[PDB]
Amino acid sequence: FVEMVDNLRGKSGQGYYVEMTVGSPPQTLNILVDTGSSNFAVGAAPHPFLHRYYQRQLSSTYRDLRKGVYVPYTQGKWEGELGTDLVSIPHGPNVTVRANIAAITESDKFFINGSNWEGILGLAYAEIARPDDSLEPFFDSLVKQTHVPNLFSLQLCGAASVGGSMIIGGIDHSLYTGSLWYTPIRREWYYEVIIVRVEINGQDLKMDCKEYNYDKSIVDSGTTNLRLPKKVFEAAVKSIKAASSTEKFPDGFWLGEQLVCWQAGTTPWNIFPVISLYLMGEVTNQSFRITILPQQYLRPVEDVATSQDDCYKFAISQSSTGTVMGAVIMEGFYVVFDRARKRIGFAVSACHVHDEFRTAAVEGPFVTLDMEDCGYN
Ligand SMILES: CC[C@@H](CC(=O)N[C@H]1[C@@H]2C[C@H]3C[C@@H](C2)C[C@@H]1C3)n1c(N)nc2cc(Cl)ccc21
Repeated sequence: FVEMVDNLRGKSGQGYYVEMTVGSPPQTLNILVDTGSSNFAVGAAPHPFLHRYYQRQLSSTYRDLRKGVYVPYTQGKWEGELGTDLVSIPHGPNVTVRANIAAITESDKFFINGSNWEGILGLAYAEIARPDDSLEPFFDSLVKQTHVPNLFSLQLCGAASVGGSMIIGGIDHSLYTGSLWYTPIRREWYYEVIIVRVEINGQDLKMDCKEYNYDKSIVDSGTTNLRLPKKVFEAAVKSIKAASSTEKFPDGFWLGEQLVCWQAGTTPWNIFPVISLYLMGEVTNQSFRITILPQQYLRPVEDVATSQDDCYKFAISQSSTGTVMGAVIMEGFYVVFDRARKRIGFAVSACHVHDEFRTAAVEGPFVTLDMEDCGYN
């Protein structure tokens, strides 16, 4: 799969994109890779932030579905016109497929000024496809129309400039070390999984595990942060806050309302606790755990714009939508979306940012009881 290694690019906090082509002759676009949604959507109009956009008039293979889509979210929205056309992935499997494309024709606070992507490849399941589940997601089309196996994997590196690999239809063994550990995909809408235990340094957190998955826990390359339900956010920060009593910070920092700086090059990582999530294992009463570092949840901020030094954002934040395992979790690990076997595998990434003393890890097996009681009904 060396065709596919390092085919992801991007910029810090603007997401990871892959090169894709649409229509005949092919139009090249950068497309944000997103495991948190299920539409293939693309700029179709000359919005001033876009570098390029889908021009259906040039495509002899485009077919109008005569149907509009409206997708609103907390702050903004995208809207578009549905269609199908021929899609391929240059640094992907050497194949072409007829897929659905939403031609984005109006949006608010969707595109990122200064980014180099022009659309979004929602890699998740039909059940959260918009406007409804009859709109076949890109990846279903791909598997259905070719001999590509039903799974992909992400190695997200990140470092302004980021890179990674999306392996379509397989696993590249050089992208990780140690062994893959798999957690079940609870239902096929988002990539839903169940967290069964949470430890900060080692001190578990002693919460009804159900809090950890309220009302869901997902895996999302479209989110930067590790996001925790309100209640789990408290006990974690309060416990992280205790772990790092070699220093004192304003309450606003923990809230992701203000950032924090140290003389250019003098951050003490050791004051900061490792974080462990245990995930439901493949077997009754069996879990494993993933461990991330401060280097994962304290992220550099580019904008030393009215500052000089090394300022970091607390990259763990609260949620009314459940746990989101975003880039903060994913950049530690190689992640296999084993769609065919309804499961997600994690392994220590070969690219991840390690230091001298501590290392991101994936360990098992452990014994955890009542794991099914951790899901939401
Ligand atoms: C469910 C979690 C959220 C997180 C999120 O809001 N991501 C942002 C981010 C920046 C823009 C482009 C892309 C990644 C989706 C969305 C807007 N999310 C994801 N993963 N894909 C989304 C698509 C939409 Cl229309 C709204 C929220 C989305």
